[PDB]
Parts: sequence; C-alpha cells; structure tokens
Amino acid sequence: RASQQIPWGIKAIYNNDTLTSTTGGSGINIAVLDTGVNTSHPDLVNNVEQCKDFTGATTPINNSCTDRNGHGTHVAGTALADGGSDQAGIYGVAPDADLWAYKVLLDSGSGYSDDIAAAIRHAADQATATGTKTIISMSLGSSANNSLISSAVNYAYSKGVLIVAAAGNSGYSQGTIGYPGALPNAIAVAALENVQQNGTYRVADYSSRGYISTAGDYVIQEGDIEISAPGSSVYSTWYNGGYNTISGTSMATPHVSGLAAKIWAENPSLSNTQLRSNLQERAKSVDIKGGYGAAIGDDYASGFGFARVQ
Ligand SMILES: [Ca+2]
Ligand SMILES: [Ca+2]
Ligand SMILES: [Ca+2]
Ligand SMILES: [Ca+2]
Ligand SMILES: [Ca+2]
Repeated sequence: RASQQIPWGIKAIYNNDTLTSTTGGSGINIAVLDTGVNTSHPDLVNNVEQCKDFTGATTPINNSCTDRNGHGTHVAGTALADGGSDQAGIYGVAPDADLWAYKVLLDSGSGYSDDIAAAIRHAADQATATGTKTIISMSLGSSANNSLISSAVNYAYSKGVLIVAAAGNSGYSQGTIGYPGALPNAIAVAALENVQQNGTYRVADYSSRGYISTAGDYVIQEGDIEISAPGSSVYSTWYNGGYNTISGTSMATPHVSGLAAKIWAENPSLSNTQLRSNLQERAKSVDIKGGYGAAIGDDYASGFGFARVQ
C-alpha cells in the first residue's frame, strides 16, 4: 500500500539514509490542531487517543474529528504514523506517540481564531487533567497576530505544553513569517527541500522568512524562525485511505513536533523550556546555509538550523 515506507524527510531527520523503521515517543501526546484526522487509517489507528472537534456549534465536541480535506491526516502521519499493525505502512518521526486529533480548521482548510484558541487551551487543560506531557502542533497561520491565539499559546506554555507551528508559505521576502509561529512561545518551523546548496539542505522558496534585526543571536524573539525541517514533496497518510505527496511548512511542522516527542519520551522530566533548548541545540549543530537569506549561523530563512535525531 505504501510506495515509500520511510519518506525522504524521515530519513533526513533521522540522519540515517538506510533507516528501516522509526521508533520513540511513548507517553507523549501530539495534539495536531488541523482539519481532523482519518482515525481509521491503518497507520494511525494504533495511536489515536483523542478525537475532538472545535469547529461546531458547541465546543469541544468529543469523539468527532473527521478529516474531509487530507491536510490534517497527512500532518499526523508525518509526526507519528507507526507502520500499521501489519508493518506495511509508513513511519512518522515518533511512531509510539499518542495522537490528539483536534479539528480546528473547516474542511476548506481555513479556520476561525476563536476555535484555534479554544483548542490550544483545551489541549493544555487535558495535559493538566491527565498528568501527561503534550506538544501542540499547528500547521496553520496567518500574517496577523490574533490575540485570542496568542493568549492561548501563553496559557498552554504556562501549563507545560510545547507549541510548534508553521512559519508560513509566503516567502521568500524578509518579514513574511506568520502567527502563531512568530510568537516568542511558539517554535516556528521553516521548510527544507531535498536539494543541497552551500553544502547544506536548502530552504524552500515558499517558506516564510523572519527578520534581519533579531536573527543571529540564537535567542528567539517575536518574528524569529527557529527550526528547519523537510517540507517539500512529503509523502504521508491521506484522509480516505492511502497516501499523498504535498508540500509546505505544514509538512515541516510535524517533523519537528514528532522529533520533540521522540526526545521528550526519552526524558519526560524535561520542562517544555528544557525540551525547547535541546531542540535548539540540535538545530544549531546543523547550520543551514542554502536558500534566500540563509547564512552561516542563526538566520532569518532557516533559524538555528536543522534539528536531527543524531
Ligand atoms: Ca496519552
Ligand atoms: Ca466556531
Ligand atoms: Ca516563534
Ligand atoms: Ca533572535
Ligand atoms: Ca544558517
């Protein structure tokens, strides 16, 4: 059923060109705030733990998270597909992690800021209620900074949740990074393509860029890109079965959320801040120098660099 069980981006983030399966993530929840998920997909069914809808007339709506788009299923599979109970499917970065499929986007792929905010806060409340470490993964954004979403992100961060979000797809001009990625308490993820330039992976032209003034210090301010990850031509799970290949910072984001879950599961005593520091150090050690604006060191195209397993 799967044309590639270990897609290029999974091999790249593992830093293993002969990888045969992925592993890790046990006990960590990845809350994928998106268009829903195909929770019966063979490669996801073993990890679906929560399924809630934030787009309806009351909120949350439990036991409802149907993907009619594909985007949310695809993102989930990159983060945590587990090969299926027959080992014949695709693998995501953290195949042992738990999926919280939170539908915050309508079937069109667009969503309302109040719904997104509500889901962020709910994921935090569920982390607190259950006593479990949780990563919010948001493959979504806007050029405008919405205060409902920003306040929700701060709330979640205060409760120990890690927030990972797409940089956006409005590149490559300076200052195109969107929100929530551009918030100080969210990890903004830039998209790599499977092309080398200047001896490194290349940032895709579409990936939104941060700002010159605050890039270079290896400290995240508002508007800074943080981590780069594979985003172009990513094979993953799709909503009505099967698989599909699509591109974007939406695809890069779950590579980072999945990596974060893998790392966190190896030491769940890390605070969200300490986990973020681990990721930042991984990234710094793999400096990205390809693509418009990319440079030696921390830069506004690729942030700190490309965080990898080893
Ligand atoms: Ca769990
Ligand atoms: Ca609504
Ligand atoms: Ca940020
Ligand atoms: Ca900075
Ligand atoms: Ca760089």
